[PDB]
Amino acid sequence: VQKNIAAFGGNPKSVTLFGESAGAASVSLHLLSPGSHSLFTRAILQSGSFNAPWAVTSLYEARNRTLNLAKLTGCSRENETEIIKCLRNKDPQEILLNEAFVVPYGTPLSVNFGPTVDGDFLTDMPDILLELGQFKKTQILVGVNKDEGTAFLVYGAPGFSKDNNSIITRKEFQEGLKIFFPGVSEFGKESILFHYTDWVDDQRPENYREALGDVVGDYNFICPALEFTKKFSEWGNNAFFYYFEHRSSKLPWPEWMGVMHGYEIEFVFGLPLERRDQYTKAEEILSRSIVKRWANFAKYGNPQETQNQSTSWPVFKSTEQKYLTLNTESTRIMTKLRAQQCRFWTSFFPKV
Amino acid sequence: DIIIATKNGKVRGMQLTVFGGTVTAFLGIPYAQPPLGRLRFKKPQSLTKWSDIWNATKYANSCCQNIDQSFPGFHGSEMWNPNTDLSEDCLYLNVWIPAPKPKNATVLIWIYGGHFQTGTSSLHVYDGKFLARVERVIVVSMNYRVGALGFLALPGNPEAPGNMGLFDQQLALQWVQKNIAAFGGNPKSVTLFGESAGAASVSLHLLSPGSHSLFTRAILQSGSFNAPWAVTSLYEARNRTLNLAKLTGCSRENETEIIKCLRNKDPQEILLNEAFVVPYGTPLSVNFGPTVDGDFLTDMPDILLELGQFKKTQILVGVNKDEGTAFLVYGAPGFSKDNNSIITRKEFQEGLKIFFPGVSEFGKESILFHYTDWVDDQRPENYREALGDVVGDYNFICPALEFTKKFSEWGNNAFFYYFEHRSSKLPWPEWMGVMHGYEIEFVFGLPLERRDQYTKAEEILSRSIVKRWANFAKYGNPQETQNQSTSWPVFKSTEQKYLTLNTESTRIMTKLRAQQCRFWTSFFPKV
Amino acid sequence: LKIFFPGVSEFGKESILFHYTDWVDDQRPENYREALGDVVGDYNFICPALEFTKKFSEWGNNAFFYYFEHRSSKLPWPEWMGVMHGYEIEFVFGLPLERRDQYTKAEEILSRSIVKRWANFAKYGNPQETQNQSTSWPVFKSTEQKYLTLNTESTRIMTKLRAQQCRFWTSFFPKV
Ligand SMILES: *[C@@H]1O[C@H](CO[C@@H]2O[C@@H](C)[C@@H](O)[C@@H](O)[C@@H]2O)[C@@H](O[C@@H]2O[C@H](CO)[C@@H](O)[C@H](O)[C@H]2NC(C)=O)[C@H](O)[C@H]1NC(C)=O
Ligand SMILES: *[C@@H]1O[C@H](CO[C@@H]2O[C@@H](C)[C@@H](O)[C@@H](O)[C@@H]2O)[C@@H](O[C@@H]2O[C@H](CO)[C@@H](O)[C@H](O)[C@H]2NC(C)=O)[C@H](O)[C@H]1NC(C)=O
Ligand SMILES: *[C@@H]1O[C@H](CO[C@H]2O[C@@H](C)[C@@H](O)[C@@H](O)[C@@H]2O)[C@@H](O[C@@H]2O[C@H](CO)[C@@H](O)[C@H](O)[C@H]2NC(C)=O)[C@H](O)[C@H]1NC(C)=O
Ligand SMILES: *[C@@H]1O[C@H](CO[C@H]2O[C@@H](C)[C@@H](O)[C@@H](O)[C@@H]2O)[C@@H](O[C@@H]2O[C@H](CO)[C@@H](O)[C@H](O)[C@H]2NC(C)=O)[C@H](O)[C@H]1NC(C)=O
Ligand SMILES: *[C@@H]1O[C@H](CO[C@H]2O[C@@H](C)[C@@H](O)[C@@H](O)[C@@H]2O)[C@@H](O[C@@H]2O[C@H](CO)[C@@H](O)[C@H](O)[C@H]2NC(C)=O)[C@H](O)[C@H]1NC(C)=O
Ligand SMILES: *[C@@H]1O[C@H](CO[C@H]2O[C@@H](C)[C@@H](O)[C@@H](O)[C@@H]2O)[C@@H](O[C@@H]2O[C@H](CO)[C@@H](O)[C@H](O)[C@H]2NC(C)=O)[C@H](O)[C@H]1NC(C)=O
Ligand SMILES: *[C@@H]1O[C@H](CO)[C@@H](O)[C@H](O)[C@H]1NC(C)=O
Ligand SMILES: *[C@@H]1O[C@H](CO)[C@@H](O)[C@H](O)[C@H]1NC(C)=O
Ligand SMILES: *[C@@H]1O[C@H](CO)[C@@H](O)[C@H](O)[C@H]1NC(C)=O
Ligand SMILES: *[C@@H]1O[C@H](CO)[C@@H](O)[C@H](O)[C@H]1NC(C)=O
Ligand SMILES: *[C@@H]1O[C@H](CO)[C@@H](O)[C@H](O)[C@H]1NC(C)=O
Ligand SMILES: *[C@@H]1O[C@H](CO)[C@@H](O)[C@H](O)[C@H]1NC(C)=O
Ligand SMILES: [Br-]
Ligand SMILES: [Br-]
Ligand SMILES: [Ca+2]
Ligand SMILES: [Cl-]
Ligand SMILES: [Cl-]
Ligand SMILES: [Cl-]
Ligand SMILES: [Cl-]
Ligand SMILES: [Cl-]
Ligand SMILES: [Cl-]
Ligand SMILES: [Cl-]
Ligand SMILES: [Cl-]
Ligand SMILES: [Cl-]
Ligand SMILES: [Cl-]
Ligand code: NA
Ligand code: NA
Ligand code: NA
Ligand code: NA
Repeated sequence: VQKNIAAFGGNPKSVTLFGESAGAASVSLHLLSPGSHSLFTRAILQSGSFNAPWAVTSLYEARNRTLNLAKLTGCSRENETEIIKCLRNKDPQEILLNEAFVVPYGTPLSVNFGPTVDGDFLTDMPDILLELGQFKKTQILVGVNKDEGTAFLVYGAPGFSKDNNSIITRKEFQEGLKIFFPGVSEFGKESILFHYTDWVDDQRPENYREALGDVVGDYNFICPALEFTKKFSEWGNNAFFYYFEHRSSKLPWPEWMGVMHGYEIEFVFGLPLERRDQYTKAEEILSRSIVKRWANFAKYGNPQETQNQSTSWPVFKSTEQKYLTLNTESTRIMTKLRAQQCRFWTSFFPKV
Repeated sequence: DIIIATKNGKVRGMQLTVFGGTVTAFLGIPYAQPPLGRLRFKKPQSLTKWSDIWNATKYANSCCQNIDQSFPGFHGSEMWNPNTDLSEDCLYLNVWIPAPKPKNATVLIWIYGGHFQTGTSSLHVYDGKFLARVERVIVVSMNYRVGALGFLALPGNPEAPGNMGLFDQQLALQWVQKNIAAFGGNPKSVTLFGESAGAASVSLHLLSPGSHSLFTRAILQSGSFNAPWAVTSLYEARNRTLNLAKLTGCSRENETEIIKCLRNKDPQEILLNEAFVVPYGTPLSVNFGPTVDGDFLTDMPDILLELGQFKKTQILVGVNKDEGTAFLVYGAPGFSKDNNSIITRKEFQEGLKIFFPGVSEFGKESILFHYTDWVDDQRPENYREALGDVVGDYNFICPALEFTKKFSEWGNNAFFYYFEHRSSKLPWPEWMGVMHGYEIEFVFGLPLERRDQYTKAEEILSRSIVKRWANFAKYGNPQETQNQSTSWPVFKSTEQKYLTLNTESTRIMTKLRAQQCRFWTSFFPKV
Repeated sequence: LKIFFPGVSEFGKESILFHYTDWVDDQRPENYREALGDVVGDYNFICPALEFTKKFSEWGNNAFFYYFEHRSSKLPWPEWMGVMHGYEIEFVFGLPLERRDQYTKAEEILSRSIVKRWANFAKYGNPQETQNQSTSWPVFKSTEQKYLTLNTESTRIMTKLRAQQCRFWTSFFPKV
C-alpha cells in the first residue's frame, strides 16, 4: 500500500487499519510494532485487542506446541533447524490435522498458534510496551458488542444449543466454567461463580444462561478492550469507544444469543445500504451512520456524523470513561462500561 | 564460530552458557591506540585498522594503578583489585550480546568507580552476561586511564590537558555509536551506568557537549560530579602536577618539558609518587581527577548544573543506606573490620580530623554539633554510627540528592532509590551495614545464579532490580509492571519521593536525610 | 481461619487464604504464623480504623492517623507477638515517665512525646510536638492518606497504610 496505492489514486499518508477479533488484536500489535509505525496513520479495533487472554502465545507455550506438533507428525528431532526441514515435507493436510491436539485441552477460544514475542515484530511482552507507553501515538476507535460471549457457548458448553432457549442450571453453569477455564484452580472458578451469580433476583430461569455468556464475553473481549483503550489514552491521544447493541433483523442464530460477536461487521461494511437485501429501514439508517463515522475517523481522526443532528461522540479519557452506544433506537453517551465486572477480570483474575 | 565485522576489522568472540541459554561475549576489543611513549598523557588517538581476526576471548590489561594493600587475603577488599595484568596498554572494551543475536537491542554501558585512581571493567561483579541473558540487553564496559596517567593536568597543553580518562570513556562511546549495530545493538538506545567515580563520570557526560550525541539516558549509583571528591580544582591540579614533577626529579621551567621528562619515567615511578602529591590524604582522596579543562568540561560544573546546561533526558539516581562505613576502616581511630568498633567522643573527634584535614576547628565542631545530638540513651554505638553517617552524607548521599533535585528542576523525569539491603554473603562485619559498592552485584544479577549461595529473597530482589534498570534503559521508566510491584514515582523538587529497595517491604518515602543534607548543602560549603 | 471465621463459607476462607499466603518467598518458616496475625489484626482493627478515618475526614474535618510500632522493653508476652494490641496504652498514660520503673531511656522519650502530642490534640486540636524539632504530623486526607509512625528509632511520614490488604477486607470481604 505505501508503495503502490498512489497509482490507484490513494493517499499512502492517510491509511487506517481496521479489523475484528484476531484482526483487531493484529491492529493493536501493529500499534506496538516499530516496523509498522510508518505504514499507517490511525487504527480501528472491533471486538479485539492484543491484551485479550487468547491473543498472545507465551514463549513457554509456543515451544511446547512446536515440539508437540513435531512429535505428532513423526518429526521429533534434536537439531531444531531439522525439525523444521521435516515439517516442510509434511503436506499441509498433515500439519492441519495435528494442530488441534498440540494443547491437551482446547476451549472455543483456543488460539493454538498465535503472535509471540519473537524479538522482531514484537521486541518485548506487549503488556509491558502498553503499560510504559511504547507504541505509535495516534487516534484509535475501539468497540465491542453487547453479547460478545454467546456465540462461543454453542461449541461445547453443556445444555446450550442454537436450536432451543438454552435455559441452564447452576450445575450446568459450573461445568460450563470448567469448559472455558480448563486449568484454572477450583478457587479461580468459584470466584468467577461468585462474582457473576449474585442475583437481583428472582429467580429468573435465564440467570445462568445469561451469566455464562457474560463471563465469556467480559473476560475475552470487553474488559481487555476497555483496558487497552484506557492504557492507550493515558499517553495523550484521542480515543473513542463504542458499545454495539443492535441485533441484525436477519441474524440466523437464535434470540437468546443476542447481539453476537461478529455481527457489527456487516454494518461497518454497509451491507444494509443494499435495499434489495431484506434489512429494515432503521438498519439502513444505522449502517449509513456507522459508515460515515468510520470514514470520518479514517480521513479526519474524528468519528462524528456532523450533518444529521446526531449525538456527538466524546473522546474516551481515563477519568470519565465516556463511550457511545450504537443502536437503531436511542443513541446515547454512557460512562464506565461494565465497571464492576472488569474490576474482577482486570485486577483480581490475573493473580489466580 | 562467531565473527563480527567492525569498522576497524574482524573480531572473534566466545559462547557462554548462562541459565540454560547462551550469551556471546567479546572480551578485550581494542578501542584506541595504546597510549604509550609520546602518547602518554594525551587524549586517546583513534585506532589504525586491521586485516585478520582479532581474538576477543579474554579480558585485556587493566590500566596502571596502585593496589589496596590494607587487607591482604581478605575477599572484602581484594574483590575490588585488578584481576588482569596492569599495563599502559589498557584501552579495551567488552561486549556481551544475547543469543540468538538481537535485532535492535538497547545498550547498557558500564563505567567503573575507584576514586578515578583505580578500577577495571573485568571484575566479577561487573560481568554483563546475566543482563544479556535475562533482559536481552547488550552490555558494554571499557577500561579507561586512572590516576595521573588518566588525569594529570596542565590546562590548554595537549601534551597533558587533563580529563584523558574521561576522553577514553568518550571514545569507547563513539566505538558503540559506530559499531554496535553490527552486533545487533541500537546505537539510538544507549544508557550509561556507573558507580562512585563511574557515576560521577556519567554525570560529567551529562554535562559534556561532546558526549550529548553518544547516549540516550543515564543511571548514577552512589556518585555525582558535585560530590566533594569528584572534581580537582585548577589550583589543586597545578600544585599536584608540579609536586609530582618535583618528586620524580622532573622539576623544569618550560612546561612541555616537565611532560617530556615524565614520559621517560616508567609507570612504577609515577605510581609510587602519586600518593604524596597532596600533603594529607583521606580514604576519599582523589589526587588526580576531572578538571575544568576547557574541552571536555568548559566551565565549573556546579555552574553548568545550576543554570541548566546539560543533556535533557531521564536519570535514575541512588544511594546505599550505609555509604560511609567502608571508609572508616582505612584510617579512622578505633575502627576495625575485626570488632564492633564501638568508639568514644574523643575517637569521633580524631575521626573528623582524619576525614576533614583542614577544615577549621569551627568547621569540625559544627559537624560534631549537627551529628552528636543524641535521642538518647546513651547507646554505645552512637558515635560509631554518627561518623559513618557524617562520611556517607557528606561524600555521597547529600550530593546525589542535590544533583537529582537540580537536574529535575529543568523539566526531565528523574527517579531516586535508597538501597537498603545487606548481602547475606557480605564478608565485612555487621556494623558496616549496607555498604558502599554492595548494590552492584544486585544490579548485575549475580544473585540470579542459584549455584551461588545467595538467599531466595535475594534472587527476587535482584530479579526485580534488573528488570527495573532494563526498563529504564529501553523505556526511560524503571517500573516492574508484571508482578504487582510498588510503582516508582518520579522525583520532583517539591515532594522529593524516592523508592526503597529491600527484601522486606518496598516503600515510597519522601525527603531522604532532609535535616542532614540542609547542613552539608547549605551551611557546610561556607566554612 | 476456621477458628476466627466460624461461618464463613469455604470460599470466604479460601479467599482470605489466597490474599494472605502469596509468599515473597522463601520459604520463611514464620510465613503462616505472621500471616494469621495479619489476617486477624487487619480484619478486626486496622482496616476498619483506616476506613472510619477516611469516611470521617471526607466531611471536612481534620483527622490525624498513627501507626504505633514500638514493642515495650518490658512486654511479658513473647517476641513473635510483636507490637501487641493494648500495649500503646501505657505509653499514652506516661508510665515510662516513671524512672523507678525499668523502661529504657528511649522509651521515656517516646512516651514524653506521645503524651505531649495527645495533650496538644485535646487542648488545641493539633497533635504536634512543637518544641523539640519533631516530625510534623500531617492531617489525614482521603487522597494522600498520610499517617505518622510512632517508634523510638525514626519517626516517619508514610502513606496508604496496608493499601493492598484493606482493599480485600473493605471492598471484597463484606459480600461473602
Ligand atoms: C506440554 O505438552 C505435554 C505433551 O502433551 C501430550 O502430547 C502431545 C503431543 C499432544 O497429543 C497432547 O494432547 C498430549 O497431552 C503435556 O503433557 C501431557 O499433559 C496431560 C494433561 O496434563 C497429561 O495427562 C499427559 O499424560 C501428558 N503427556 C505427556 C507425554 O507428558 C503438557 O501438559 C503440556 N503443557 C502445558 C499444557 O502447559
Ligand atoms: C602545594 O604543595 C606544597 C608542597 O608540598 C610538599 O612537597 C610535595 C612535593 C609533597 O611531597 C608534599 O607532601 C609536601 O607537603 C604544599 O606545601 C607544604 O605544605 C605542608 C603542610 O601545610 C607544609 O608543612 C610543608 O612544609 C610544605 N612544603 C613546601 C615545600 O612548601 C602545600 O600545602 C600544597 N597546597 C595545598 C594542600 O593546597
Ligand atoms: C495527499 O495529501 C497528502 C497528506 O494528507 C494527509 O495529511 C496527513 C498528515 C494525514 O493527516 C492524512 O489523513 C491527510 O489526508 C499530501 O502530502 C503532502 O505533499 C507531499 C507528498 O509527500 C509532501 O512533500 C508534503 O509536505 C505533504 N503535506 C502534508 C501536510 O503532509 C499529498 O501531496 C497529497 N497527494 C496528492 C494530492 O496527490
Ligand atoms: C437444548 O438442547 C440441548 C443440546 O443438545 C441437543 O440438541 C437438541 C436440539 C436435541 O435434539 C438433543 O437431541 C441434542 O443432544 C440439550 O442438551 C442435552 O440435554 C439432553 C437431555 O436429554 C442430555 O441428554 C445431553 O447430555 C445434552 N447434550 C449435549 C450434547 O449437551 C438441552 O437439554 C436442551 N434444552 C432445552 C430444551 O431447554
Ligand atoms: C532501532 O530503533 C531505532 C530507534 O529506537 C529508539 O528510539 C529512540 C528515539 C530511543 O527512544 C530508543 O530508546 C528507542 O528504542 C530506529 O531508528 C529509526 O530508523 C532510522 C535509523 O537511523 C531513522 O532514520 C528513523 O527516523 C528512526 N526512528 C526513530 C523513532 O528514531 C532504527 O531503525 C532501529 N534499527 C533497526 C530495527 O535495525
Ligand atoms: C577494635 O580493634 C581496633 C583496631 O586495631 C586493632 O585490630 C584489632 C583486631 C587488634 O588485633 C589490635 O591489635 C589492632 O591494633 C582497636 O583499636 C586500637 O586500640 C588499641 C587498644 O590497645 C590501641 O592501642 C590502638 O591505638 C588502636 N589501634 C589503631 C591502629 O587504631 C580497638 O580498640 C578495638 N575495639 C574494640 C574491641 O571494641
Ligand atoms: C544443525 O544442523 C544444520 C544442518 O543442516 C546446520 O545448518 C546447523 O548449523 C546445525 N547446528 C547445530 C548446532 O547442530
Ligand atoms: C443524512 O440524511 C440525509 C437526508 O436529509 C440523507 O440523504 C443522508 O444519507 C444522511 N447521511 C448520513 C451520513 O447519515
Ligand atoms: C585465535 O584463536 C583461534 C581459536 O581459538 C585460533 O584458531 C587463532 O589462530 C587465534 N589467533 C591468534 C592467536 O592470533
Ligand atoms: C618550550 O619548549 C619546547 C621545546 O621542545 C617548544 O616546543 C616550546 O615552543 C617552548 N616554548 C616556550 C614558551 O618556552
Ligand atoms: C515475576 O514473577 C514470575 C512468576 O509469576 C517469575 O517467573 C518472574 O521471574 C518475575 N519477574 C520479575 C521481573 O520479577
Ligand atoms: C523536650 O526536650 C527538653 C530538653 O531540651 C526536655 O526537658 C523536655 O521534656 C522535652 N519535651 C517534650 C515534650 O518532649
Ligand atoms: Br512471553
Ligand atoms: Br576550577
Ligand atoms: Ca472454593
Ligand atoms: Cl447490557
Ligand atoms: Cl454448590
Ligand atoms: Cl482485562
Ligand atoms: Cl472483586
Ligand atoms: Cl536510615
Ligand atoms: Cl569536648
Ligand atoms: Cl551536598
Ligand atoms: Cl544547620
Ligand atoms: Cl474494613
Ligand atoms: Cl482483592
Ligand atoms: Na520471557
Ligand atoms: Na468460533
Ligand atoms: Na577558575
Ligand atoms: Na577504598
